[PDB]
Amino acid sequence: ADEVQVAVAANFTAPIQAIAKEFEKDTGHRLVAAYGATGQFYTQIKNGAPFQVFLSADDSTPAKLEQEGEVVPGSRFTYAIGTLALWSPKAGYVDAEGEVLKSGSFRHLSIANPKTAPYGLAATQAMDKLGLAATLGPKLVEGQNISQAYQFVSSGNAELGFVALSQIYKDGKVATGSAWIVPTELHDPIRQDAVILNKGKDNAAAKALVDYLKGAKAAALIKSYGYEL
Ligand SMILES: [N+]
Repeated sequence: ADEVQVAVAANFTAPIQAIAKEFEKDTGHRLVAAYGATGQFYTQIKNGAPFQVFLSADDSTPAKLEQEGEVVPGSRFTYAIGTLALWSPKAGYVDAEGEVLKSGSFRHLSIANPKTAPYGLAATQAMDKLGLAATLGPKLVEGQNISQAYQFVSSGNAELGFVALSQIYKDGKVATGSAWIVPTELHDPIRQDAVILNKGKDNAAAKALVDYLKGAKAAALIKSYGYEL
């Protein structure tokens, strides 16, 4: 039973580690994961990489690799859908329906740059749908990615941030601080897509992993880590 080398967006580290234990216990395939930012794997796969499967934190980068013939054509699918959360490390700062955001009664709001970060785009889409973009604009602090957006609500001076639910979840619930989980109607789906790389075209272990991700056991872990299927 061969191993499968997988490139995993760091957003998805904890779930793939849990999936890997079950995947190996149930199939004998050993899962060898590298973790990093989506763009780091994009540059590597373009330049030549050993992976047979790539789990992106977006859907545009797998699609670009397909357009470039660098991964198996037709292999792209959505393995997880991210969830956007309004979060503070302060207990009880964020009320259950997010009225703290909707009032505008706060000093700074941390977000990711929408041009490059899917969880940043979700935030700006939600603010636009609520009519809050212009009046909250002066309070925004923008980071390059969702990791920076989350860190700033902790080590920087923002009381609120639009973060990935997966950043604040443990064991199926928000682990610390306080959050408002943004309804799906307020933004486009935060699709996280996977592809099989040219190297994995005829690799049974690659196909087994990708289909395992589409199964019921994987779905249950994925939900508990803060995603939708
Ligand atoms: N929706």
